Amino acid sequence: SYDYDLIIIGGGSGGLAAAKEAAQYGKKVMVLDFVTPTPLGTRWGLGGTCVNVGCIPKKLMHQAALLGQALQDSRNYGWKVEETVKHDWDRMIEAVQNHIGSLNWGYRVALREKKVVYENAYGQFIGPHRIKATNNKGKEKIYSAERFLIATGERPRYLGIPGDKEYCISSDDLFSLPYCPGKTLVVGASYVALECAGFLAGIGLDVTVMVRSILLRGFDQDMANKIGEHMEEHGIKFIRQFVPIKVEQIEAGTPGRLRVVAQSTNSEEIIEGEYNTVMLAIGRDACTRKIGLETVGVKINEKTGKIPVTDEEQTNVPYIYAIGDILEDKVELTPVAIQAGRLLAQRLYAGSTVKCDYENVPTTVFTPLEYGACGLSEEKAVEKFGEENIEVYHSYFWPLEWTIPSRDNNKCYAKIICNTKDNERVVGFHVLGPNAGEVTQGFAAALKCGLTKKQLDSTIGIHPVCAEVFTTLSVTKRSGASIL
Amino acid sequence: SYDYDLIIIGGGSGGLAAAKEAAQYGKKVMVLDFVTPTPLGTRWGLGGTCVNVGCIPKKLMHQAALLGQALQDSRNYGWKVEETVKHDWDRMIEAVQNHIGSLNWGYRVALREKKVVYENAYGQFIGPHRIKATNNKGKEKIYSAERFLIATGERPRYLGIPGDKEYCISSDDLFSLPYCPGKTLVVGASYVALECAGFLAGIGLDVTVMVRSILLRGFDQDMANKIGEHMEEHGIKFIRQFVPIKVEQIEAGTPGRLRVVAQSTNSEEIIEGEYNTVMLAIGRDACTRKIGLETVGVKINEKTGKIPVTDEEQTNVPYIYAIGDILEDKVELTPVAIQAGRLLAQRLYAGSTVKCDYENVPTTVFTPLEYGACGLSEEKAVEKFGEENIEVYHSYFWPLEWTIPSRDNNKCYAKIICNTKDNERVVGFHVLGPNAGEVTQGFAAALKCGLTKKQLDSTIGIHPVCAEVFTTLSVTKRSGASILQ
Ligand SMILES: Cc1cc2nc3c(=O)[nH]c(=O)nc-3n(C[C@H](O)[C@H](O)[C@H](O)COP(=O)(O)OP(=O)(O)OC[C@H]3O[C@@H](n4cnc5c(N)ncnc54)[C@H](O)[C@@H]3O)c2cc1C
Ligand SMILES: Cc1cc2nc3c(=O)[nH]c(=O)nc-3n(C[C@H](O)[C@H](O)[C@H](O)COP(=O)(O)OP(=O)(O)OC[C@H]3O[C@@H](n4cnc5c(N)ncnc54)[C@H](O)[C@@H]3O)c2cc1C
Ligand SMILES: NC(=O)c1ccc[n+]([C@@H]2O[C@H](COP(=O)([O-])OP(=O)(O)OC[C@H]3O[C@@H](n4cnc5c(N)ncnc54)[C@H](OP(=O)(O)O)[C@@H]3O)[C@@H](O)[C@H]2O)c1
Ligand SMILES: NC(=O)c1ccc[n+]([C@@H]2O[C@H](COP(=O)([O-])OP(=O)(O)OC[C@H]3O[C@@H](n4cnc5c(N)ncnc54)[C@H](OP(=O)(O)O)[C@@H]3O)[C@@H](O)[C@H]2O)c1
Repeated sequence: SYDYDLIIIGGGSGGLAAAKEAAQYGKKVMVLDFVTPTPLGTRWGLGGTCVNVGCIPKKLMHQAALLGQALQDSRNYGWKVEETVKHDWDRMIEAVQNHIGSLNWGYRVALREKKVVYENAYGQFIGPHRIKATNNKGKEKIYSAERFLIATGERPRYLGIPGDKEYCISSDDLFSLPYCPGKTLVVGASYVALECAGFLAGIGLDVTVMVRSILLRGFDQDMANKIGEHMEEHGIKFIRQFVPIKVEQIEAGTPGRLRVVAQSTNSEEIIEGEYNTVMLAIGRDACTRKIGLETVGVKINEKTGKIPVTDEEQTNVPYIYAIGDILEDKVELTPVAIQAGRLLAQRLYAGSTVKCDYENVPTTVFTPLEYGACGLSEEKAVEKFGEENIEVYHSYFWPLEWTIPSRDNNKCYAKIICNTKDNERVVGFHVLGPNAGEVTQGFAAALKCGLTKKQLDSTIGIHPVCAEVFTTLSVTKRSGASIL
Repeated sequence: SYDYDLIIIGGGSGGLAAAKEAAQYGKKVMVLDFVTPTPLGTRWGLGGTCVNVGCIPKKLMHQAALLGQALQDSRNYGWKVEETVKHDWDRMIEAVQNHIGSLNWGYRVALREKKVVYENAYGQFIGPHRIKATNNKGKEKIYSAERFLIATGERPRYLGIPGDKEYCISSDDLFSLPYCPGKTLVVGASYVALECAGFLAGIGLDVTVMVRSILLRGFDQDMANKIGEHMEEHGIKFIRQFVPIKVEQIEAGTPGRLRVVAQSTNSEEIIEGEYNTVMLAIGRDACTRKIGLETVGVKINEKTGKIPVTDEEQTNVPYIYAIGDILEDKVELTPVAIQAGRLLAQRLYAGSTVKCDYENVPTTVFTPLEYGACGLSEEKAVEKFGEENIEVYHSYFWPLEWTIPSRDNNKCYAKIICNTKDNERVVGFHVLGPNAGEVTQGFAAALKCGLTKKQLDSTIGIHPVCAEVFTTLSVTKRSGASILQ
């Protein structure tokens, strides 16, 4: 009957994971992926947001910046390095792009290998079980399939103000900028804004972050506020409670000069500044509006763009499933998308009954001083169980490696959130320090095991590594005792 | 009435932990700590092995060598740095000793603050409840207490071959060495041996390792072999199955020149080589022989020197307890010493009833490429549960940060051992890669919770970080499938 057993719209994290898992059980699978250019014309290869314009490029630039701090730290350890080393933007972009290009290609090869058909075409539903796919030259073809999986990701959102689409860049553009950004204004104050500002400042640039309200809305504000302070102390300038209303080009160039006009969120005062680059990092929009979901009856939430699904990634229309950043009320991260994609396939074609668990998924914000978390923030814990039933254990720490260079004492921070009414179940894990991701992974598998403060107390730390701090936390926030 | 509620012999990791924990509950406490010099005369302050000649200086040196790699790596990320940077041994040592100084002082101040009496004197039992203390000038005093705690640690072991104590250095000396070691020979093949060899190589010295039998005896041999290959593929030279028999001084200096003569372990072959420094890292001896244990009746293991003890750190003599390295069949690690000390005090003075858990204690070998482990090695597991009931999941992995420098793909390696007869519980965890301590700590807490492979699979990884590799292991050793990248 149908052309394919399964057609996947979108070839990023979720989509490709699902493709390969499906092909393994002998299914006839087709993957559609197309990358609509950026206002400025930026486009990229197979792989999704993470491979081309997210995790991978972000992490590598994070490292270019960390290596800069490494150069400095090397002097007090004996390395005869100059006091000021220069960084080359072009050289860096070329390296990051070579690596990205290698993954574009590897993905392509992995599909050919697993017998998955790849079509570099934009897909959209035209009627029950059928879809139109349009390539770059506009040529079209229609395909049918027993089931469909929607995995289209999202894209950088805009402000809708004069000059935005014309002179600004977003995360889609940054990772391949053909010239050094120069003085930079980054607008927004969550994951993307802070990580990007963080690495831009780390390789030597003049960076300013314009915040509308608070930093990292949704995360523990105690932790967010310390991430903010660390960035301030370390270079990045902030403009608080202001939003840009107009961006104008004082002059074109590589880079040129730009004029940004901003207004208070609680006053009528207005300000203005001059920057070489203005990056917008104010959110991302689900790519669910233009794929013909009406022609096949899939309901979304027309307010947010997200597709509500069952706890098996099934939408209202039964033969159509969705995974990834587009889901409503889930977790927007690469490994979550991969897990959903692999399990989905396993439940469809391998008789599995295991579902993806979106609870206590750990994350790490790659700011100059990394932030790792899993579970509840303190705010959300007090709320869910009651202040009277929450005990918070915390402590500053100083990475051994920092003592010789003699910097940042008592800037790193660890805290766990315990539920008194439940044998002190560790409901929240937060860490601000080097290698936060490496430190958090294992604790996340311990929260899945029901870790209790008692069990944690009885785990012996490894000396001398940062993670050990969690092994001996004794001061509570309630007790009022200092931890400085 | 005795002079003190408790006297601690040893002001290192276990001793100082228990001291502070016991002074917490208002008991009168005294801590005796003395550092008898090395054959070459090296001595140091309060703190113990870790502080002055172990963990701390070791890791800091491991770091000087990681930074060397960071400088190399920095070029492809765009930093304009020289293809080759020179390293100053003096600046490095002077920096490490300035930090050790701080800790010595800090530790003294902590003792003062908790109202703990500190005698920089050598201690030994003389009769029931009584002890003699000798300071540096020979002046002695006698003290009594209701209870005693032995926490004396150990000291580098020597070979007993011509020239060893005369011309060789041990970890006690390396960390304060007043001159760059130059071409170096490291005898031994475990923790100290590989870590030290690893970092002298990392700062640019010619380094060689002489190995009697196998590497890291006791550890997983698959992991051990790989740590080996990594070191070999990254400079470090190995001489296998030989043992030195004579060290002689071709010429004194700073450094001088030495000739080492060694002999095969399975033939009559004999070889010789010239080195500037020869470091012995062949073990450590419990400091339990000269503390007057007979005058008070504490029974030890005459062979090993390790004090046997109850699951409460209590010796044969009721009011005499022991913690730390000297214990027999426990875990010779700083954090374990600390746990025992603190908990011992809690049980004595605070009604606690919690004993120190010596099972599945984690550890990390800080070699050039780090190795973290917790639980059972593969061999150890197969033994205990039967080969037919062990499923091993494993994989190579390539840190994202290494792709741009374009180096060492397929070198890092991860592996877990599951017991199939027990819901595939994770009985063993091993990882060879960067920041292996940071990656291992949390998983050690998961093993404490009875982590099962199924729960591990249900844990979502953090991307892109190395530990995420444990999140998605699907290839079993039994299956035969390849695990390359
Ligand atoms: C700057 C940045 C940094 C990030 N860092 C991290 C991190 O460190 N760790 C982490 O876990 N997550 C990170 N994320 C989030 C991560 O990128 C997403 O969670 C992940 O990419 C989601 O995968 P996906 O499949 O759901 O969507 P995507 O990966 O974006 O895949 C969607 C693909 O579908 C294509 N597509 C869309 N519509 C169509 C259509 N109609 N036809 C054909 N193809 C179509 C798209 O062009 C895209 O290539 C980051 C995101 C950004 C933006
Ligand atoms: C090179 C090296 C690196 C190491 N690295 C690590 C690591 O990374 N992580 C880790 O967990 N462990 C490490 N260890 C092991 C760790 O240092 C020990 O496990 C720990 O120090 C044991 O503490 P302790 O109190 O039991 O004995 P110690 O800490 O050694 O304290 C014993 C003290 O007692 C003193 N003393 C002895 N006899 C007397 C006496 N009669 N009177 C007065 N004082 C006396 C000694 O001089 C010494 O200062 C390392 C060891 C070495 C040698
Ligand atoms: N390391 C990682 O794992 C990682 C890193 C980066 C991105 N990501 C993924 O990418 C997603 C998108 O991140 P994002 O940071 O772009 O957005 P986000 O998480 O939705 O945050 C939007 C940010 O922009 C601000 N903002 C919104 N509208 C604004 C306006 N008109 N003017 C000024 N500021 C405005 C918000 O402030 P208010 O508080 O005022 O709303 C907030 O700081 C993440 O949520 C995550 O799923 C993951
Ligand atoms: N990272 C950490 O936590 C860490 C780091 C360093 C030290 N430590 C602590 O310090 C303890 C002692 O360390 P260690 O490495 O010195 O000793 P060890 O663990 O006892 O191992 C001794 C090593 O020396 C070899 N050897 C013994 N006698 C020899 C001889 N006559 N000639 C040549 N080689 C000989 C052994 O080989 P065989 O196999 O033939 O015996 C073995 O490789 C550890 O067990 C640990 O408690 C911990």
